[PDB]
Amino acid sequence: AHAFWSTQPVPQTEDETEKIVFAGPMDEPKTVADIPEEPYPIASTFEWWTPNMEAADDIHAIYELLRDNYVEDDDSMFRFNYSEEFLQWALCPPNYIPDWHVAVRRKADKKLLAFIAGVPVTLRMGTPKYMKVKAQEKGEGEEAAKYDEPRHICEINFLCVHKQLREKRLAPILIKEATRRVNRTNVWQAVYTAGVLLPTPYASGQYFHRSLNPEKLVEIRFSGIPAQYQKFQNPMAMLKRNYQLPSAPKNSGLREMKPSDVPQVRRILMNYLDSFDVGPVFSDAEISHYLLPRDGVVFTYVVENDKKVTDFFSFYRIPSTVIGNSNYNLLNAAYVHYYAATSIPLHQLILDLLIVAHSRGFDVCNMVEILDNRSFVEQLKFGAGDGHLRYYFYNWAYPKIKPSQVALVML
Ligand SMILES: CCCCCCCCCCCCCC(=O)SCCNC(=O)CCNC(=O)[C@H](O)C(C)(C)COP(=O)(O)OP(=O)(O)OC[C@H]1O[C@@H](n2cnc3c(N)ncnc32)[C@H](O)[C@@H]1OP(=O)(O)O
Ligand SMILES: Cc1cc(CN2C(=O)COc3cc(CCCCC4CCN(C)CC4)ccc32)no1
Repeated sequence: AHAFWSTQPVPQTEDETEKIVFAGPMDEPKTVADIPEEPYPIASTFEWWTPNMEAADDIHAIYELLRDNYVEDDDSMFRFNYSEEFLQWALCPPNYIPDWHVAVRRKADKKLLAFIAGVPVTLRMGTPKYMKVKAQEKGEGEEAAKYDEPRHICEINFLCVHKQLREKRLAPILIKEATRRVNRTNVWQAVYTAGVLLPTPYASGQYFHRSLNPEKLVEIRFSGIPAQYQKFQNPMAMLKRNYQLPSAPKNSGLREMKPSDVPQVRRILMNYLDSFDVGPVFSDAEISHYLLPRDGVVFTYVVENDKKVTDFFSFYRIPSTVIGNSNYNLLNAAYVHYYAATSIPLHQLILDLLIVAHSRGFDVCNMVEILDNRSFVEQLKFGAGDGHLRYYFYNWAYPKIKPSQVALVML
């Protein structure tokens, strides 16, 4: 059962979501006035704390908690080690609400014990295309389009309870207090992703990995020698040959994005994301925030020829602590972010992505099969991983969609 999730306004089973035909709210319509003004109760030995995610030392504290206690792969070989600069970037986009950053500490000694973060996002989340066609067949076009306008909602990420405090029903409390603070801002939906199955995803995608430094990955046990590489005299030399990349990008006029590219990159990205059922809508301020280059955090390259931006790609860095190997401290992973191609095939664009990432010392390039990411898997030699990313809404009925109809990248 789900003692917590059964009480929440989300579809409860796969069967329920097979049935949903229109996008819309699950819950009782409510007002800010209905929502408690005071934080949710918690044990006297704890307190709620709102870190200042633009203060270096508050960023450091959250950084430590995540470094030591956040997501691990299924065999606890790797643990995400999001950097402090990455955390300030992800948690402080334009018009972020400091209150949506919710921490728990031990009252006595201010020991940091748990965290959960909300940030705003304007998301297109109306009835997906395939369901609108059915709606129109049935004369229900109006019901189907009702919630088509981009909504100002909450994106939740970074939920983390300290390893000492697991299975004490703390996470429900964080979710409740997060829900309260968001409702008090008059926001009633949230979108979240997780690598675990909860009630109930609207989309689910596999993870894909493209080795950049195969000898290191094999050492740290990220990959391993496919027993078909045992056919060969020298498995390692063949593996390096298979994954070798150009040492310089191949598209003429590739360069890093600059501030004056903002409007053009906004246009081409928004034209592209508009073709997906679920996807974010970005102002210029959000385009500069989420895509302008930031050392060690986000890297974005544009194709410009005849000074017109016709193509761009972006990736962001999340290192992972290598928990089982002491020879290497870190796995240096690059994560495919947003992109758009109008002048060249997408595999040709993302090949440059791989070249840059390799060139900058990244060990592997990861992504989920959202967007048009499947369109370059084979030719660029990405392999499916163990993981799946599951997409969820809070308080929003949504029909099942393919991951290739999801245009929202989560950090
Ligand atoms: C309108 C505004 C709405 C805003 C809120 C929207 C909702 C956002 C929801 C959050 C989106 C987060 C997106 C990300 O950041 S996903 C990343 C999650 N973080 C990690 O995996 C880090 C490693 N793990 C931990 O720190 C803890 O294990 C966590 C905190 C994950 C669970 O803590 P713990 O292991 O000590 O368990 P408990 O005894 O306290 O609680 C047990 C209950 O918690 C349910 N549970 C377990 N894992 C998750 C999970 N990832 N999302 C939602 N619920 C989860 C579980 O099914 C059970 O409920 P029920 O089955 O009894 O019913
Ligand atoms: C093996 C392996 C490990 C990695 C990097 N990684 C970690 O270090 C920690 O465990 C992981 C687990 C997953 C799948 C689960 C991802 C769930 C979160 C959900 C929270 N946010 C929005 C980002 C992704 C992908 C990559 C890693 N990539 O391949």
